[PDB]
Amino acid sequence: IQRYVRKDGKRYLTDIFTTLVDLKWFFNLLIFVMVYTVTWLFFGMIWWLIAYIRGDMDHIEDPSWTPCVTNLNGFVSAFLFSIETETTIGYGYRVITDKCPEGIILLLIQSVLGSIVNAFMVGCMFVKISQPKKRAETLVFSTHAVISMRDGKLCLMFRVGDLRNSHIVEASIRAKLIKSKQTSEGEFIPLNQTDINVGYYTGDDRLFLVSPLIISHEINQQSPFWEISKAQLPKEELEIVVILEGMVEATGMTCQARSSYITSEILWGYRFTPVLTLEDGFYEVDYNSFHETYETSTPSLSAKELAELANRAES
Amino acid sequence: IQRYVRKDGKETYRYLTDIFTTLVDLKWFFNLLIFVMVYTVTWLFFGMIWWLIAYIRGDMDHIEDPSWTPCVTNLNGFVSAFLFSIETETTIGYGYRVITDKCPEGIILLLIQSVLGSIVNAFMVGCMFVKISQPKKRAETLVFSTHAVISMRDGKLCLMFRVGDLRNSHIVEASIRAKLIKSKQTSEGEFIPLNQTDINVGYYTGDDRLFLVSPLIISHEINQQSPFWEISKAQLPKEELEIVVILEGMVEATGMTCQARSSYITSEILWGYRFTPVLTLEDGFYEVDYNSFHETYETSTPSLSAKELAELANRAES
Amino acid sequence: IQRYVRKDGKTYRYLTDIFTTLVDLKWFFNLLIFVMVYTVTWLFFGMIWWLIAYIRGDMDHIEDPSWTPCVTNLNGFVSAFLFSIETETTIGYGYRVITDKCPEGIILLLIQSVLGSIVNAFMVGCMFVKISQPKKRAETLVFSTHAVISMRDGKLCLMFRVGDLRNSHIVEASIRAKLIKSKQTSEGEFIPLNQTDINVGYYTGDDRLFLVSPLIISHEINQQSPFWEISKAQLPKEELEIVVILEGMVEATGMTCQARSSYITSEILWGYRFTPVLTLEDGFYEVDYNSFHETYETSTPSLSAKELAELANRAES
Amino acid sequence: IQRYVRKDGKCNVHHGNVRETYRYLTDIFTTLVDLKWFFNLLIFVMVYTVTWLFFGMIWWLIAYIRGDMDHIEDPSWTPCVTNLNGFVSAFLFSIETETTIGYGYRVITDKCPEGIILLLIQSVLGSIVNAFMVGCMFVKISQPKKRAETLVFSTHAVISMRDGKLCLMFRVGDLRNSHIVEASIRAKLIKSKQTSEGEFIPLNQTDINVGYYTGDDRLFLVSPLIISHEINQQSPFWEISKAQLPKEELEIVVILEGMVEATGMTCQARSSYITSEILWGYRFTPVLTLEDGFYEVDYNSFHETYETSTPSLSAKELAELANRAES
Repeated sequence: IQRYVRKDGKRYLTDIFTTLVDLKWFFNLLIFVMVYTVTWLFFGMIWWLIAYIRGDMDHIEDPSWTPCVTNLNGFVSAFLFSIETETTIGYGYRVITDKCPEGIILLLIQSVLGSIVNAFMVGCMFVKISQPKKRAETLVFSTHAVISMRDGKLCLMFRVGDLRNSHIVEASIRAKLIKSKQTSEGEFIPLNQTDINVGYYTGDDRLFLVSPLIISHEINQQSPFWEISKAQLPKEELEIVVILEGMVEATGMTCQARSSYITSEILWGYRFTPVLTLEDGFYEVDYNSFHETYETSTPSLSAKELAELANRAES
Repeated sequence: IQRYVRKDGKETYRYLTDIFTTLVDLKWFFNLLIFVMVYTVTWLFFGMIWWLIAYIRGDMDHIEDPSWTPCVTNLNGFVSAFLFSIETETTIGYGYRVITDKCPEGIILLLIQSVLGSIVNAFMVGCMFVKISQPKKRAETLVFSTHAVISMRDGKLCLMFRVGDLRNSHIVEASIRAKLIKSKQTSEGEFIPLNQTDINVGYYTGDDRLFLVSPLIISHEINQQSPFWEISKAQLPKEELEIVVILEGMVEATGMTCQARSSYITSEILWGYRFTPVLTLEDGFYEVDYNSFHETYETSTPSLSAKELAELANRAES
Repeated sequence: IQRYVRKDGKTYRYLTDIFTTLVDLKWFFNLLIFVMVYTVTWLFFGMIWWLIAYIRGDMDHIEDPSWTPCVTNLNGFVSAFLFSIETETTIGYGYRVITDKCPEGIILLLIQSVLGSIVNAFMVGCMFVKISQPKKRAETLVFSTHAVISMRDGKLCLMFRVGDLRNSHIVEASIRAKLIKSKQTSEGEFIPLNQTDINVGYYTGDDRLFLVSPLIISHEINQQSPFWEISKAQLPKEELEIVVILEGMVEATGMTCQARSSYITSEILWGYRFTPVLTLEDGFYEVDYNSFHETYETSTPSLSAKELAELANRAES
Repeated sequence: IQRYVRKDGKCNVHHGNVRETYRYLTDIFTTLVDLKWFFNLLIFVMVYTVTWLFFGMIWWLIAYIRGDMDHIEDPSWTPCVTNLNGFVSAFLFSIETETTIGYGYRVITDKCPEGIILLLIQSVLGSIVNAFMVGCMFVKISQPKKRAETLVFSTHAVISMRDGKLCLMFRVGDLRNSHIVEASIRAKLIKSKQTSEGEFIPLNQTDINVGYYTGDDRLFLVSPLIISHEINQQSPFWEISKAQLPKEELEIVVILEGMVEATGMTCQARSSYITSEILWGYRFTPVLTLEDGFYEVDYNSFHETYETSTPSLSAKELAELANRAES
């Protein structure tokens, strides 16, 4: 029972299909279709216009007259030439002769624009397939947080972990508290955010998801819950926000997950039942008991009152 | 109410419209023009060398006679050379102009031209990819209050400047840092015209990582470590200091990182002013009034510097 | 003697050839799929071109000179497929060309060009993904096969060597270390595995490394570290594990790589010292990776760090 | 004048400079000139020509067995690739078809299935090679932490007095103004030490505080800037005096990371200092001159030029003397 590998922890068709599952499903394809179609229609209209202004269509079959674009004698033919030239095909049944400098300029700008559009399309596809981040990945939190006693200290804790295979075991955890505060100076701030440190000072936040954990926040004189007590917590319109971000093992990706706890989901005097039980030579994880919580004796006084009582006893 | 009780965090047409208008700036047209020019110079150079090979082989008078194979058939030198260059380099080749097997120089020239055109196309693809794939997007939806204020708070004197997003659910995770830029002179005679300093908006406690569910006030406390420790009211207009604020966060829709920036000059920093609440609470739901986002209102605060305020507090204690 | 100079901290063909062989195996079985996709697209679209030619009845006229087929010189299935590969891949020789007298032909040509561009972009993306090989693990950055506890400047410290082998695969790295063991809280709240972070220098920034050569990273056993209470006698008793994670921001070229390893109660040696991998001589140094792991014994108190500190304080009194 | 940067870059004037610098930086970052330029250029030309030559050889052979030559001049014949003289025309057809040009003066006939399958494989292989090259370019341009060229550190590090404290300071800045901003700096020294227990470390690394605690190590770089480290109780230099500095043979490194504002990418730079380059009792000359409505930065004074008068006392003994005077 050792949680390590000297360089690790302790289907090609499916991967290709998943890669092809990139976010660019259907709407982006329609966007490409309309942009290409409007570009081609615009340039075909311009080709028809330049042929018309030249009087080329008036001569039409005249052999003594050299046309701008050979065999271009109609709007449909002009659009066909636009699609052929812009998309770099040029069948040759329609081809521009040297006797039209305006035609040369138009061909130059059309080719440059076509290259621009192709590069833009390639970049869009590249960005669509290259997603810089993901979401969730079943990093489920606890549906309840608890406040309990620990080695002579009162702390708040909420379980974290993954119910799937341990494909993500490195993460960082952040926790914010959102509350309304009335300053002594009379200013009222409806949404006052504070950070309920989960170990930022010590670097402990860089936790290791080997197994579901009980993240603990210590209620010290700095902690926002320093004044809360048993009877006060139901009344308080409190809230918590927990954010967890980590990276996956057998591939390069970063995942994020979040949640909140309001005040109904925060239980006082409750303790998490262990998910891990150890036996000689083996271990078992009772994942179905992940959320399950059981009650235990705890003081009803606030951490501030606990410190005051301890100081009075010491005196 | 119940923010983020949903584990999610609570239109496409608007996003599509914004993307369409995202390239409406003239700078995109300027970039198109400059690459039009680079393509034009490449094509013109290759066209002039095509005309050069045609002239060296001669074959201009022979064009009236089939008794010759003019390298690239049907070539009126000056203009047809450039036209063939555009047809060949860009992979069109209409076939009205085609190179013949009888002139190896033309074959090698076509090979080098194709290679160079592929290189240039690769360069364009890379440039466009870099343009679209900027790691740090300069998002336009992040706004800072045009004024920063100095106010009284819980027995402390603090500086505040409001930050938020306009789309109201677009970027919720962001980290903020602020740097002060000022001239400084030391007792040893050193004069450093641009002396930077960091104002602790929470870096120590990890509080600098914001959750922007709503437009928010960022508060910095003026203590011993704060640069403003000496600043008094009447002194603030004179001091001619400056601030710069940087905010970076990940976009909610996709995990790309976007960044915003702003600054404050001593004229923009007010004394004894408080931000009017953007967000007000109502039964069932809250109402956010962005029109009051920038607005500030005045209130009574001490005119002394934080240092003198602490000194008088200590004197009163004694 | 300096090899840390302004830019470089101090054969492309061979690396290109090795990458060429590795990428050779890949396509040896991959291209296969790419041909599959291209040929399926081309066969389908040649089939539909033949279908439109049939419905229009071009083949019925066939050699009739007065007729104007949708696609000139289409005579059968193979010719239609050939025109499909010509148009889709943007070659278009032109001996078989589309005329203007069939709007359905124009519509299908638009669909063909757009789908060809889309599939080409998807090709480029797939090729990029395959060449990327986003494997985070690093072959080098071997950790010492033992962690050690030793005495330094009146303080006990736990240490474990780390470094690269080529001195080029990594120059910068950040280190983290977590000790995970069961705990029996005084309030009866048993924890099967309780993690803790051992300070390798997060507070002061020392946790960032410059791996010019094999380093020994030392965690000081102060009054706020897990090993503060343990002693030589306890260490065999206290079953515990240590995990070390080292991430190199750049492999001297720009790509981030990550490593990991562990240590166990029997793999931690008390009162031992690391053999110096580097010895200095006039004008040049010598490095011997053969001694990387080698460890030798040294004198040290058997007291706990806590007991040692208490004894020192009592002596000061 | 102020660096308002209200929603964009600094208060400076440039229109075409932006495009020129963008193009130049992208070109150098894609090229990695010295080794990779010619290197990969040749790699490419060759990868192509070998594919073209090989396909040309196979085209010639497929024409040879029955396709042409024997019936080259026969009107009744239908060559696999019309107008194909073996060697030169085979190579020309290969270069035309693989490149997607296809002039059409020489084209593939339908009634020759071998030619059709050959064309299919050739076109797929050409697409594959083009995509592979594009992917290589994409990965080479995308990889972060690209070596910076405009970013430079002062060729000397200096030690001087400041507000009664003794500080080490070394100037940092970017030559191309307003190219890189929001950089982060960290500095390490690499000195051998012997512990009281007899253990000798051939190479012991210590990180010197340049503002990591306060977060001050993140700097804006509006202009050439002086970075300073304070020699306090924790600082490694706390012991050394003026005379000891040349003897100690200590060494320093400086590593800086920043973002290229023109593209949002990240670039890195580094440098070193040695006991011969760490001057004592000197101060950098100003690099920025303030004027009415404008400021001027004469970069020629950036690197060097110094003057100062500072005590020869060690930092620790200087602090002890200050305490004795205070007592």
